[PDB]
This record gives sequence, structure tokens and C-alpha cells, in this order.
Amino acid sequence: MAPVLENRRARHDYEILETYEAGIALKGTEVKSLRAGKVDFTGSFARFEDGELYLENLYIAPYEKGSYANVDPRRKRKLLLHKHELRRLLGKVEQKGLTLVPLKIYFNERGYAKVLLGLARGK
Repeated sequence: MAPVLENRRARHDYEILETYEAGIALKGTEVKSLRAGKVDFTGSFARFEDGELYLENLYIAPYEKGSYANVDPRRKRKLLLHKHELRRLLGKVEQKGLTLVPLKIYFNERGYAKVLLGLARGK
């Protein structure tokens, strides 16, 4: 029914310039919180270590309505990007006024989650 998180920022706010395809795996219960998780997709960021794609400004909230000093959700963070995918999509946002967000995170109990990056050029 509800897909783990959705790409609102680019389909809703911007046309995407550079993108990447990552595979984010889940733990066993990650699928209830992940498939039943709500993350803020947009105004989000991902970090490119030319080998790893870390969740950076993408917070995952499965159901922590009552947040405190720092409540951990479950996603944990650290999306996985084929490094060729991380440097190619992210290399375009570095221009000026561009962001990097895994607009769409799809998840499956097979440890297979699909992450789509959308680099939006605001200029």
C-alpha cells in the first residue's frame, strides 16, 4: 500500500538534473518500520564519499511522534550507492545551488530498497 517514503521535492518542486540508483538494505524489522516508516523527503541531503552514500539530512521517523533529546528511528542511515553512482549524480550538484536527495526510497524484506537521487539545479 504505502511505499516507504516518497520523492516529493523533485516531482513536486524541482526537475532533476543528475540522479543515482542506490540499494539500501533493511534489517528484519526494518521492513515494518521502513515499509511502515515516514521520512522527510525533500530539503534533504545525502553525502558522497565517492564509495558510500550516507543519509545526511534525511531523518527517518517510523512512529516517534513523541520525540525527545534524540530518538533513533530504525532506518539507521547510510544508504549504499555503487560508487560509480555516487560520484556521477553528486558531481553535478556541486555546481552551485543544487541539492542531493534520494527522492524515492523503496523497500522490500529481501534487503532490497531502491534509492533514487534527484539533483535539482535551482539556477
